[PDB]
Amino acid sequence: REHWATRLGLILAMAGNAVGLGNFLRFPVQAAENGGGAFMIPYIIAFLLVGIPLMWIEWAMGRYGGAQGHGTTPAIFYLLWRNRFAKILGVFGLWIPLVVAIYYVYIESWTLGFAIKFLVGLVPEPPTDPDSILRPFKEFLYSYIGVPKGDEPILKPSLFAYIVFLITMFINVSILIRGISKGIERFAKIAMPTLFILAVFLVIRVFLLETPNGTAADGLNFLWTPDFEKLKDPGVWIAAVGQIFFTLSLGFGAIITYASYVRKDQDIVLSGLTAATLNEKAEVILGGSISIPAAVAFFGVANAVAIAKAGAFNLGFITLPAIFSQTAGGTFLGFLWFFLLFFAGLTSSIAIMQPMIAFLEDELKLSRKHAVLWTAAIVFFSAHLVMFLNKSLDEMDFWAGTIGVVFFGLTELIIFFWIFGADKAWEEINRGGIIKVPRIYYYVMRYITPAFLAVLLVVWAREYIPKIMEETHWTVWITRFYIIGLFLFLTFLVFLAERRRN
Ligand SMILES: C[N+](C)(C)CCOP(=O)(O)O
Ligand SMILES: CC(C)C[C@H](N)C(=O)O
Ligand code: NA
Ligand code: NA
Repeated sequence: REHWATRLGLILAMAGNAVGLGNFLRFPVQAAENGGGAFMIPYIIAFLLVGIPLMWIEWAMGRYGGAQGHGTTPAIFYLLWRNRFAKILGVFGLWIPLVVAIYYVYIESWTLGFAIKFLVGLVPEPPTDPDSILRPFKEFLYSYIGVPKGDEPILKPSLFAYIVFLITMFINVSILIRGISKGIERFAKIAMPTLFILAVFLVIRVFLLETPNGTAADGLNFLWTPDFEKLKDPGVWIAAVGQIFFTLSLGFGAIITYASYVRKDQDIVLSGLTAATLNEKAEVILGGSISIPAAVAFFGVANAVAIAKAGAFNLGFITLPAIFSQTAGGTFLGFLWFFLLFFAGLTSSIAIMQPMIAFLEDELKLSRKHAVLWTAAIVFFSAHLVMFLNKSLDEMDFWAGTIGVVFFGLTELIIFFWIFGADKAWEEINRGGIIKVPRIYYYVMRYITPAFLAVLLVVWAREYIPKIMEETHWTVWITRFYIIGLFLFLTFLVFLAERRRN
């Protein structure tokens, strides 16, 4: 089995897995919609009672399966629990990262195309009216991804966007095809430091933004000022947990797969804690200090919150660049922004394709080259659905990146810490650890976490079950049908692997 070359490389690889579009796009929006500081408390709690324990659990399962030559859940679940249904459940550790990868890589290609156009300097040129400043950039984005005028089911992506998507796929492939140590680790050691530097620079530049309408400092205060009136709002807790899952790459089967390449004897405790911590630093300190403080700086708090509620891509791809365009060297600043986004995105995407690749290698005994090329083929092909179908992206992000990750986190935790046994699991986690997990967490993993997740899922289901059946748009039914198809496909591949074993 292939292994990480150095501990540093491992850390930066995992951190590259975690740190991504979720930090600089999803987070600012989530925190803004949820009332700034009010969102932080639950967030932190969700980080302590969910993110950390599940992170350690996934590292442990990953290394455990890796020792035996298995980096994916279909096999690992079976090692931990002997059942066919364990394999069937294991299918989600493929389906989820694949589905998420499909749209994620596309958004990444967006960040790339924008990076290029802003570098070369082809951008809308604004003239004191907010709508006259934002409108050009809204039209810019809409022309890029081909957004319809009314609400219409069909998207018309520009040729440039498509070509850039091809290029992005090519970069992902060029990285993944060199393997764990050579392809992924090498790139991590560069992309990560680059990312941190760019992020710091942007944070500082943004912090200097002050106008008659407000300041970046106002945004920082808004984000860091506690509000206890929202603590009774379940939605805030749900959003916090969802964000924790998404940003730490939990429930995507990615962490597990990366961990399967960690040598049996190497420490997963301090490495894991370090990766998670790095992610949170990149999220709250970096991600939260860029978009929001700038928006608040120019338009004030209320307007910034309104913009955040407007959409996830509205703050990142429209508002921010429009704000930069009003400053000296704003185009170049926009470029830096989109380049940062692109590197974070890439470092995540490779991580979410790796599970499929690793299944093809381990279970079907395919060579790395073939596994990578076929994974790329599948992702690229499926991506046309997200490209040409309006609202498809949201559907995938919902079923896979929202519900699926929580369900799968609960499932993996239940299999590892309950069925496989709690003491054996604990010992497996602490084994080889440079430092040891605080005893209290044993009780957090076994009782608190699973209960919390179960409650969450119950609430969610309660709310969504009625809504699902009545939904008007056909695009979503097409998407659902297709991803169900993907699930059947993966299940079939698992069947084939199982048969090959015998
Ligand atoms: C009954 N079941 C389908 C849930 C489990 C069967 O697993 P197995 O005994 O065939 O391995
Ligand atoms: C799906 C995951 C790889 C996403 C990543 N953790 C992020 O924060 O963007
Ligand atoms: Na993240
Ligand atoms: Na990343």
